[PDB]
Amino acid sequence: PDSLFAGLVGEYYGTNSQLNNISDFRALVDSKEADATFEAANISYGRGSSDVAKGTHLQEFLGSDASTLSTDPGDNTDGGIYLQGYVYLEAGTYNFKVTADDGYEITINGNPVATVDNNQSVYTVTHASFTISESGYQAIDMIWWDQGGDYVFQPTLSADGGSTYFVLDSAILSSTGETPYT
Ligand SMILES: CO[C@@H]1[C@@H](O)[C@H](O)O[C@H](CO)[C@H]1O
Ligand SMILES: [Ca+2]
Ligand SMILES: [Ca+2]
Ligand SMILES: [Ca+2]
Ligand SMILES: [Ca+2]
Ligand SMILES: [Ca+2]
Repeated sequence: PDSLFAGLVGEYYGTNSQLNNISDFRALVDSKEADATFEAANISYGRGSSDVAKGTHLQEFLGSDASTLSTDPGDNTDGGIYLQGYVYLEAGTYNFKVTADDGYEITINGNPVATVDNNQSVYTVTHASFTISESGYQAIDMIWWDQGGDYVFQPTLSADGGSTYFVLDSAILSSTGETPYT
């Protein structure tokens, strides 16, 4: 039985190897069990300095979500998160606008909808639009990492052609696709 909460299932992975791109972080995820798990209920993390994977920087980055950490990871030089679950979206057109250091990839129903496949200091990208064909809980996953230095991750979403954007949070997230009443 998987817990039902208004958020995505979060895993944190640290490493002392360099993370240069999405493939490197995905390989880290594949290589071992998560260094910590958490509930990602308010996906607006950071900004901070001096390496996400050091000290209590992960706690600071995750903020409101850090109280669900399964453990306090030890130090690493590099690290990132893998989030997976569901997001309620009505049928229609949407686009992400993501602020991040370093890179990331967001997929919905198996299709990438926001990608930065490299390291970068803090930068905001307005991504291309995508469509949702059927209203309901859509499958979503995210990866984000920090190679070192500063770190931030805020993937906002627009339903109105880029006029307004919202953070993905407990209003619309579900860990299993069932309706949360939490
Ligand atoms: C600490 O500053 C940032 C770092 O966070 C980013 O990963 O890579 C950038 C270039 O090294 C740095 O300027
Ligand atoms: Ca794993
Ligand atoms: Ca720590
Ligand atoms: Ca915060
Ligand atoms: Ca590094
Ligand atoms: Ca960084």
